[PDB]
Amino acid sequence: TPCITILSGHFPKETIYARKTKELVEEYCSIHGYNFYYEESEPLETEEHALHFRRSWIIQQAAEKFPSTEWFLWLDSDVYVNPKNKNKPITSFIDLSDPNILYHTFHEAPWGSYPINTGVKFVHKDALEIEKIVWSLRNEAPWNTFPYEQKTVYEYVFPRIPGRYIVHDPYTLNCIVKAYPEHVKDALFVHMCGTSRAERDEHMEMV
Ligand SMILES: O=c1ccn([C@@H]2O[C@H](COP(=O)(O)OP(=O)(O)O)[C@@H](O)[C@H]2O)c(=O)[nH]1
Ligand SMILES: [Mn+2]
Repeated sequence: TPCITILSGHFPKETIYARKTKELVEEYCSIHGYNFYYEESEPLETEEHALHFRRSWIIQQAAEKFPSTEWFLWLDSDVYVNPKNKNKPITSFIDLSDPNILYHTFHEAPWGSYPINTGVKFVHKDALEIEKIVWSLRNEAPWNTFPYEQKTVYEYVFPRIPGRYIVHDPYTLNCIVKAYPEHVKDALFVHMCGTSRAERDEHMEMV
């Protein structure tokens, strides 16, 4: 059972729904003994592409706070822990036993517009330096175009690490609410992907 550090972050901080997912994630980490890293630093770069790339920088903050981590888990600020599954461990939903694997990722077919969705991303500690390269690419075309870091993992990173990544079904660990409404109830991680700040606020009030 590996050492897991869950990390997240959101600019601006005082956004309501981001505070609400954070607490559900913090509670989740305390139940299972996972480390929780939440970025508190305001970003030097506030442009959309830069905020989307920021996860590649926060993982390094997480790495320095929690050096013993085996797997870093990025969850978007609009991803929360399903309260019905909050007492279930991540290792009940995914097999993290193949030592050759650097990334566990998730697809969003047939409803999504990209082959992977990096709103929930598992990064092995040995891929830390790769993530540093992903961050260093934030201002270069084409990687500074939508969909940014997600495109950079799929189109830059994955071709350079053949056989060292896995794309899983998203049903329990990256369950997009609008696309898989029927799975939401048995998901661990539920993603309010591609909705507005007010829409996400309202949804989190309901949870
Ligand atoms: O206004 C924003 C939007 C983006 N993000 C960061 O970028 C990630 C992805 O944003 P979002 O979930 O809105 O993208 P989507 O899933 O909707 O494509 C979030 O976890 C945030 O850390 C942010 O800090 N502020
Ligand atoms: Mn998201």
